[PDB]
Amino acid sequence: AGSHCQKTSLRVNFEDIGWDSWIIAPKEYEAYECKGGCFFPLADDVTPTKHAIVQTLVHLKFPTKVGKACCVPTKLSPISVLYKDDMGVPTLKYHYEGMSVAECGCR
Amino acid sequence: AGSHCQKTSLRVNFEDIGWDSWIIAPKEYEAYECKGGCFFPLADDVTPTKHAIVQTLVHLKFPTKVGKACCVPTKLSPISVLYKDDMGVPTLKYHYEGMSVAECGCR
Repeated sequence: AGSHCQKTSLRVNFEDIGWDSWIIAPKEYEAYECKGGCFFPLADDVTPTKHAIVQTLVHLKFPTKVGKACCVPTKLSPISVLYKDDMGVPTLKYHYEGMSVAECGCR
Repeated sequence: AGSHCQKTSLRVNFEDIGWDSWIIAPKEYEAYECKGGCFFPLADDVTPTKHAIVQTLVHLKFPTKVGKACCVPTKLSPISVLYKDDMGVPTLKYHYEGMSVAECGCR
């Protein structure tokens, strides 16, 4: 094998990130994260874009002058949050988009 | 201001990256790259996903245990390439997708 950009656990506490004046509930959620490398040889269990492949090759050849491809979320999922509105009313946002990692990849 | 994830020049030579047995022309192309940081405060000239914002906050708080959001291509464009087929014939691939950066963002 070789490199392994993959989804791993990341639990986030809203108070810790300064959002608790606005997000009442939940207190914490599973955001996940993408970690691991993008270097050859790759996983036959993912697909980078051609640009990521190109950049990976150039980085191997000229490491000081172009950076690596980066392991990032390529698809995200919503969560539900209970938030204080402007009239100060607790309101359910049923699908708060872009909150949790669904898929990771090299980009 | 603050962080600045942005598109910058990156010219790529196909021979240098080992592709010249397959790509006859062009010899080089403008792939571009995305460089710069994803840290607060952000550009009012881009939009990260909520997960990137969340991860940026957690990284600020707990830097040794979650990594930063990463500046990556968020949209790509094709180029035309002249390639040797299997019968060894030079053939135009008019839109070879995913080859050049169109837009960058923090993810």
